[PDB]
Amino acid sequence: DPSGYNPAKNNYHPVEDACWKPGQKVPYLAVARTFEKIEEVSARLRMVETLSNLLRSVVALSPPDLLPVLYLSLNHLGPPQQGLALGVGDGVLLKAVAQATGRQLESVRAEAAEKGDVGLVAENLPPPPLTASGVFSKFRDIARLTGSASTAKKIDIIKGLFVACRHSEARFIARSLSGRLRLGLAEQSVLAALSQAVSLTPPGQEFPPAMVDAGKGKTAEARKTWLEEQGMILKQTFCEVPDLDRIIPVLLEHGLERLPEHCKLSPGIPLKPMLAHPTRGISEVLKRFEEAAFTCEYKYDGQRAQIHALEGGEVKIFSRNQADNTGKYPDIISRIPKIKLPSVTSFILDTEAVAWDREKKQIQPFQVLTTRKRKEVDASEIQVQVCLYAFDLIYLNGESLVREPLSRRRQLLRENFVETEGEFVFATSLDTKDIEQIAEFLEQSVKDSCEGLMVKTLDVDATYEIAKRSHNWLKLKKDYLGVDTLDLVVIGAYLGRGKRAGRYGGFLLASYDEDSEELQAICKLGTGFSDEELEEHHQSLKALVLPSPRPYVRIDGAVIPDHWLDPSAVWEVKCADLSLSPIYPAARGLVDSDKGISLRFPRFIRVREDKQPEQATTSAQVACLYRKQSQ
DNA sequence: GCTGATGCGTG
DNA sequence: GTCGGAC
DNA sequence: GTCCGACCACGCATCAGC
Repeated sequence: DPSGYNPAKNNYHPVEDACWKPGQKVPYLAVARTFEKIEEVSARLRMVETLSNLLRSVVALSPPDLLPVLYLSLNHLGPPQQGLALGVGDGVLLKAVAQATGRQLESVRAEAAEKGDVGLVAENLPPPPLTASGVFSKFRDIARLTGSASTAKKIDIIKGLFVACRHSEARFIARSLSGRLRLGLAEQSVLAALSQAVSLTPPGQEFPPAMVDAGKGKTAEARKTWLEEQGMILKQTFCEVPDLDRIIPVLLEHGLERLPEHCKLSPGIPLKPMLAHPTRGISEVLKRFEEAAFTCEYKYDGQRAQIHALEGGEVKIFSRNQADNTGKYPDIISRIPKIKLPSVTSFILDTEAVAWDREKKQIQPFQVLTTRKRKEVDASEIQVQVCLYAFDLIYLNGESLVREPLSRRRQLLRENFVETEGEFVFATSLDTKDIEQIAEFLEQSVKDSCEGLMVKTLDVDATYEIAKRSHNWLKLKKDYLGVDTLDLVVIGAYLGRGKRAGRYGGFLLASYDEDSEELQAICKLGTGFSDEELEEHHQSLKALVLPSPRPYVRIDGAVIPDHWLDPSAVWEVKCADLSLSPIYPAARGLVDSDKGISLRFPRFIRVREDKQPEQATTSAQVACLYRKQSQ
């Protein structure tokens, strides 16, 4: 009986403690019971072992079901470059639930709003039981439905799943479709559970499997270092080929030990890019990179593009999340020969695409780049020009450059590539350790329309290895310094979801329009406060609940706050930039004729108890802050 | 054919 | 993206 | 420090209802 399946028992036997026969399809309730045990604990070490127990039973009994179970656990549909997306949201999901329970959509919509979890409403004649691969095929079938009346087709599949659901199957299918599994376990823990599973229970054994638990004849210290060494092999190879459709086949057959010899970095597949960590200032940069030679480069405000050119001329462009953006940039595919030297037969660039004005010969804000069509095969109809800015090289002429230091990759990029000014240029850099020089570079960055400075080491720990440290690069932006702040008034709250059910999740802020004597909604706020401050906010603003909004509050199309608050609390909010808002009324008409101003990356700092709603940041001040920026 | 609502995907 | 929490 | 999931603004692309 799969209802009693407990993949969290001590001395879990992969074969006996299972809930399906060998050769049979993995039941979804097995996966559902595993998710339940994962969300009932809080330690990742406990989550990983619980998931690996299921993975061991799968690899030992039903090998072909390994990929669906992994993708179901990851709440994904396939490789990122495929681009499959459910297209199902809350409304479609709630509507599909309402058809399964016969309740009015308002009753189902009110339940999920107060509970913060749609899966609870879904769980609150018998078809055959749901299978793991069968449910995964239904998810992919939903994602392929396009064209008119496709939504009604999606609802029938979702309705069909909820009819064949048993116990917690309705809660997790609803959470999966909602894109909010709330599992506490994601890509890092999934890979750890997979490496532990195939090392404890090796794949490819004739049933009954001869080996099930290789940690038996080894001390706990050896078992720990053995699992962590094996897990690192899976990490780095997945960081070079983040594609389970290509790793799991090789792994199930050639083993994890020989995996790197086959799943290898080649031009054409998107690899995991290098990320950055925020630093409070140059003092933190010299402290973290002490006795280490680092280089400073501008942090361009745009879209990271990973250009692959295979041996043969085929050029492919991927985003930072391995999403295929070839058709989005036909202007880059023609520019390829004008950048590479004749000695360049295959390469992988790490560039930052930014909007470029062909007339003024200057950079344009990130908002102008987002106005670019994503399926614009018409190369002549491109209106917003883009200038590339390479800052790293990972592949060159059939060779992988991951194990090389950044100083070596810099010399190879700066030599085999030419700067066609206005179209391709090396990122502005400066190699120094003087605080005065780094300060002028960061100030010139904001002067040259940039977000700040990137700090990367040149030799020590300067490898492009994600599995080692995923944030070896350092982020030095102006809003981190100090050097934003805006003092805004709260006008309403929003109900919380997930880890915020029963509390306040989002808040609606407003500035003061002196010439109109009205509060104008400026942005929303949902981060920067601690759980203790959130309780103080939910307690202080408790007595200020209003049934209807005040007549001097103007939110325009902003999401109507679920709780209209009396205007009496002033908060200090920090942002990265002032944006021209197509949705908010703050300072509308002061800069643009019909667009207000909102905040980019808002965050909470402190509650200004000294100030009162009249003594807040004016929309005129907000308009001046936006104009003072280097547009 | 249009439009508002919305899903997705960045950053 | 920015942020805090739990480990 | 790591991993995860709360949360933000905003653009294109899509589709039900008209």
